[PDB]
Amino acid sequence: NEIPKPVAPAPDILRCAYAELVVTDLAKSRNFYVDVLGLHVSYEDENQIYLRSFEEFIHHNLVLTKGPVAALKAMAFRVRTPEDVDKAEAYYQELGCRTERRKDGFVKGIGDALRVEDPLGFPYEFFFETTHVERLHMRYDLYSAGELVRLDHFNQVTPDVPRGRKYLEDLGFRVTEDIQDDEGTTYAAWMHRKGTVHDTALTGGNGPRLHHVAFSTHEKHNIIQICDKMGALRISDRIERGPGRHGVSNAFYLFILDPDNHRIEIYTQDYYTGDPDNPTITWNVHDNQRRDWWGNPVVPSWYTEASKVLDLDGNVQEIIERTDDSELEVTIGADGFSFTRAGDEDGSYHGQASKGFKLG
Amino acid sequence: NEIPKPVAPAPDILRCAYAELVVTDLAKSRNFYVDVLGLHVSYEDENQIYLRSFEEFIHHNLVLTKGPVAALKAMAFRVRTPEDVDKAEAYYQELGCRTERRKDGFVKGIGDALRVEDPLGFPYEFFFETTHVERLHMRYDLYSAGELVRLDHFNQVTPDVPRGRKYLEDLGFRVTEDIQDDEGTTYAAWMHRKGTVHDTALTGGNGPRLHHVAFSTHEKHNIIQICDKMGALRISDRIERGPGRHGVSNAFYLFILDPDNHRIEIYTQDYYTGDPDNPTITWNVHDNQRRDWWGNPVVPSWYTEASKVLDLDGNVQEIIERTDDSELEVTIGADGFSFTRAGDEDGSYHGQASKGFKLG
Amino acid sequence: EIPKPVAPAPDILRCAYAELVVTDLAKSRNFYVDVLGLHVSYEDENQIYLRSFEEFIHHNLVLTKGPVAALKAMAFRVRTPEDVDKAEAYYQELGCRTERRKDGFVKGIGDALRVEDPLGFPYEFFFETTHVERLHMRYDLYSAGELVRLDHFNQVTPDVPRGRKYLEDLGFRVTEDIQDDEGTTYAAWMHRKGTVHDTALTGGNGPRLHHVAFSTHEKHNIIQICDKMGALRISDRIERGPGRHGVSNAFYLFILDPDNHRIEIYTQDYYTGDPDNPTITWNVHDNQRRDWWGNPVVPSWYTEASKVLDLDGNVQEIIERTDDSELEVTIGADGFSFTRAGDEDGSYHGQASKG
Amino acid sequence: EIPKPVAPAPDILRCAYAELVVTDLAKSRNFYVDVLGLHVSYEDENQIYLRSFEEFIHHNLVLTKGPVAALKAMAFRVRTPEDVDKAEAYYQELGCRTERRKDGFVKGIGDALRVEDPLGFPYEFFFETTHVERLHMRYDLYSAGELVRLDHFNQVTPDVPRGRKYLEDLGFRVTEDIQDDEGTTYAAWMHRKGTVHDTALTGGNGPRLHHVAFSTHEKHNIIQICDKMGALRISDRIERGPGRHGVSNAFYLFILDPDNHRIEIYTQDYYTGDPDNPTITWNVHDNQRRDWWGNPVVPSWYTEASKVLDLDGNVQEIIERTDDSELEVTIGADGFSFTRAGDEDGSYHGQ
Ligand SMILES: O=[N+]([O-])c1ccc(O)c(O)c1
Ligand SMILES: [Ca+2]
Ligand SMILES: [Cl-]
Ligand SMILES: [Cl-]
Ligand SMILES: [Cl-]
Ligand SMILES: [Fe+2]
Ligand SMILES: [Fe+2]
Ligand SMILES: [Fe+2]
Ligand SMILES: [Fe+2]
Repeated sequence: NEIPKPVAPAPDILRCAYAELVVTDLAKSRNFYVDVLGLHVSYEDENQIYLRSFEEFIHHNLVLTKGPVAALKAMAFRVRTPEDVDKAEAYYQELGCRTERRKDGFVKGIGDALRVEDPLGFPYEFFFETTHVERLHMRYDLYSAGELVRLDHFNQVTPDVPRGRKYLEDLGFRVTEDIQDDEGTTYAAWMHRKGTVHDTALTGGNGPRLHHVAFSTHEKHNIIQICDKMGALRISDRIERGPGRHGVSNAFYLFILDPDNHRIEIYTQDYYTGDPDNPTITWNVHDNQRRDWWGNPVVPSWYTEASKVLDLDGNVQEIIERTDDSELEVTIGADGFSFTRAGDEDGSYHGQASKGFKLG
Repeated sequence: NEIPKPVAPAPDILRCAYAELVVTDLAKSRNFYVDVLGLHVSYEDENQIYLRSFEEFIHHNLVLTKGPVAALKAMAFRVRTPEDVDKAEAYYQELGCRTERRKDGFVKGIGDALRVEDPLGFPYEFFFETTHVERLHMRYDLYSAGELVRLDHFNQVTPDVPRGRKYLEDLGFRVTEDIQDDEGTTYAAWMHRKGTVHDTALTGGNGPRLHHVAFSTHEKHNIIQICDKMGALRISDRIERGPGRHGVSNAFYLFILDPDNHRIEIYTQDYYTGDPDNPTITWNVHDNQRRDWWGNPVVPSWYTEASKVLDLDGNVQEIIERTDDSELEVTIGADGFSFTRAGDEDGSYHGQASKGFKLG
Repeated sequence: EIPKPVAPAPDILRCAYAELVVTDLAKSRNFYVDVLGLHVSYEDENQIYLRSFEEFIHHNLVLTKGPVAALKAMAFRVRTPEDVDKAEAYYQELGCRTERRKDGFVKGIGDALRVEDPLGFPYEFFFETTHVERLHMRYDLYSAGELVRLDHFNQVTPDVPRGRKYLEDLGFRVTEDIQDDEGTTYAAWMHRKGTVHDTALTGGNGPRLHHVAFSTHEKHNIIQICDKMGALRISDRIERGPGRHGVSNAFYLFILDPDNHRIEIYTQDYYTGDPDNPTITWNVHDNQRRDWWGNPVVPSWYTEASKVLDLDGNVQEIIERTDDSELEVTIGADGFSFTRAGDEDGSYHGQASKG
Repeated sequence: EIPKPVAPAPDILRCAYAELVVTDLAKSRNFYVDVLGLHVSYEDENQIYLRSFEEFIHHNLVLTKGPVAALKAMAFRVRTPEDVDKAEAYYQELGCRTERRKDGFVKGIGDALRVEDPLGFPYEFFFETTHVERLHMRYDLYSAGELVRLDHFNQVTPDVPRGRKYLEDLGFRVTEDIQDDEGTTYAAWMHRKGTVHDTALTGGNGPRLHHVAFSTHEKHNIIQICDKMGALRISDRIERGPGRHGVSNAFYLFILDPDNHRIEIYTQDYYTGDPDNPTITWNVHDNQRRDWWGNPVVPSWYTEASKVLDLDGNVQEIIERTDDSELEVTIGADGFSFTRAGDEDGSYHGQ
């Protein structure tokens, strides 16, 4: 059931800007995002913590909101002009989606804002107005050995990747890389507005669920330091996967888990995608260098676990099961297959993960 | 069973200096060590390749010798004076070990040298005299993104760790770190002469076998590049384990496999141990941060596979089975267990490896 | 003052390549390929086409053999084929000389417009380019000093506000500038692609080309370039740096090619893509504005820059700056700079910082 | 010349700590703790004891409040308790003033000998020291500019060959030096622990302490110290660097504390533990010998250094160097340097 291209013009989206995550214990979440990861507090009270990255000048990149059920409440994109908020509302209304408009914002430090239940069930926000804060980009007196410098992207789990992809393309996102097989299945797509590999991404699976939110560092040693610090804090069990080099995106990466199991990616040194004919890279799902370039196996939780998302009433969205083939199953499952070199039996894996492991 | 302390004085050992590895295909081995890893050729012909690291001034750190059976032929330590070669001879003769002395060396670029079949079955060489070569430490016109800068250590597999450790202490090696359990079994020990965490190390297992030879890089990004390069060359299947941060030694590391399955470790940034009361560190075998500080699982091959070693006639040394408990079995096997925090079931793993894998 | 055309500006994506005239193609090849590691897309006896590690367009740099070393063309890529028509109509309304070739001026570029712009610089605008193998994951080739992207140009021009207004009308947004308390502007940086700049204006006699800048992934890659140059015993071709910039916050290095074209190596500036991106103005006497660590700026950096050509290949006449000189006001005989505004301690009178 | 004693030399392991007199303890604390990130081992209203990230002995630096900023002692650890007795007999034979404190001079050091050595420097030798928590895996504490080890001292002394021979007799091995064709020695670097140096001699008016050096893991940690100093608007306290040294091949930075004591931050020199380690001699006119990239050495780096104290805490009188001056022969009015030997292109004359 293809999502039609509206007649109404798409809003001009600049970039991913922030996520609002509902968390169950505000103090525990603060310990993770401020004490462990070093994000900078823009505002806080007994109910919410507003955080930003080192180089950010808008009010925040992450809002932690206390609530009964941990979930993504909104993933927010900044648009180019005030008028683009109106455009977003018209566009989503033409799509038959539920929308909510608040002239003075949903969260502090954001002004006129539109939230929508998008066609894939995700809570998106579009805004232009935001309170500017001290840009900390040269505050080396504050700089952490693991400093998170920008918000980079979101990654969403959705059962039908082509359907979602076409809709995001009409919205103005361009696909930079994807993962497909030779039987017409798409397992994942990455798409951008700001000229990096992505602002959001679609990962095939039961959904809507939020896979992760990604922050960047300046250098690879910064990511190493986050791992090292987690070991010193004896929370290495909260390192889910990595560190590694991605095939898709070519970024150096790490995946960690917050106190409510919300997955955070730390990411650095992908490439420029701003030209409109940027070459789209398609990896085969059985290429064992596509997710980790070094061939390290992808732990099953990375495929199966992701966060709930909320509707505009704050209720959890029903999960719709994926019927397309599962990346987990076709790569590391019982009938799975992966290769190191296409066409070479040597360095290939049948019914198990790479590097001597099987599914727990 | 115990190896007695000789009345004869131990030779004053400076450091690990080089290994001679037998390889089956000299050209394939050359491609690995020179073209992939960037080691510097000090001499080569149809029978051997002599290689050194970027900062070395002695003739070589690695001799690849063509032969029918891939194996370690000699682990060589440089001694402080010519007279220390005589001391090595008298010492091992007193221990009842087979020795062979060549005034003009066993390999090119080494002078007066003593080889011995040591009490643990290993072929050790002791030498002072060596041909000095151009020290390439400032040849940044040659420096590669993955540059190997020193030889750091060897790691030996032997069935009875305390037996070997006592013997090495009498030779002057001082233990820096080890792995034990609460019931008094020793699994591994690291010991040094040169003021780093180790020059050699004992890993409990069937032996004698050579577990690995280790080279150092300047920085962590150099190790990352070796991984990246191996992905680009589509030989990621030869990255065995890593990259990571060690618990033991605190070094950043990587384990890769040469064309004959000889394991090479790349290592950086361990600490100073030269003071005589250098604090020893003992880790519990069930501590999942002891080998990889970030908790990443140790692939079973790392525990089970190691290179054959030769006797002085060039024949393979018979293997003696370990009877003490197996590290693999007590940690990642079906009956093993490991913990993130001592005493905490959260972040513990029972009958499987960390992060969600079981053994393949 | 340069008027704003009625005609719509072209939609400019980014700086894309420079064409440099060099006098000895072999010596230039040694510097750019052997020393700096750039990748050859094409070469013959007259020209070398080079690209950075992550590029997919044909080239980021063209070395063209010629009698007088100079900038021949600074090229920006535009969003669509129709934007090259928009560029042509725009520069015509501006009264500028233009030349358009449906098959390009250099190999690997198709339909292209070159202009002598209102400040005397040879701009090219194009969309069509021959795609080549993007080397971004070719870690088998990766150098310890690898140049990964083309980042920006920097232009010397006598009247900065005049130039700034023209580039703003063309769609560039000022991210950072350098001014004083007496109304003088000494420099401005401006962008299309969401980094600190795609081009920049440095106040001085002009038109001249100050430098062309390439990126590395990390700081250590820039350190390696310096280390390599020492090993090759060509450290005399390191002009300034390495350092941390104040303006841009990037880690940097300035080196000189065999014809004294200045190349900057640059890494890790910040995102400027939001339209209300806060502008940062530095005082010209702030000794942390160019080098954040207070290291002195050698006079050659201010005084030396490359000639630029018109569309016929002749050198552009240099027009003298009459506004105050950043050299003179900070490190000349009557210069001044401070470490902390209003503190005599750490200030410099009539001399450069650090002794 | 300084005669070799018949008494055996103490077996010196390494440079271990310096005691610096500072005039304003709180300002000094800001610098070494807040700016540089050193770790407190003990403090009171008169002294701050500080250590690096990987240290297990009590401290690498003692800041002592006093009227005149100076080096009070540069301390070397010896291998055994008996080596303190050896040091005492050795310096007594040399005719030096010595002072033995069986319970140490500063907290966390036990039996210790301080001497006014033959070059006028206050050396300490000790074995016993209170072990503290070794912070080497305390990544929860690790700074982006983390100082990981004490690496070396550098001493200004007028006659380098005289001092060199005295240090060699004590067991130090020279690794690198700077000379000219006329036979003058301008500087020498010498070690016990298997790095390029534990101490070094810079030709000049002395005794003065040129600097104390700490190590970082990587080059980016040094860059961060500079960046942090910029952010704190104290970039005027960056003296020289960052750079790559020629001698030592280390990546380096020189900064100045509140009393103008010079601190070097240093990383990635090479192994020198073999007894036949090849010695490297640079020509004083080679513009890549100090900074490999050919950046100029600011004259203050040659002319400024810290006072040193005698055992009564009074400042040691200075002896003027009579041998040729490295500043004068390279950057002075009749000085010169080269990039490539024999090439006027890339050479500097009177600048
Ligand atoms: O080359 N020099 O200027 C040097 C080399 C090493 C040092 O530790 C130093 O203080 C100076
Ligand atoms: Ca298929
Ligand atoms: Cl992935
Ligand atoms: Cl290990
Ligand atoms: Cl600048
Ligand atoms: Fe991601
Ligand atoms: Fe090892
Ligand atoms: Fe620039
Ligand atoms: Fe030094």
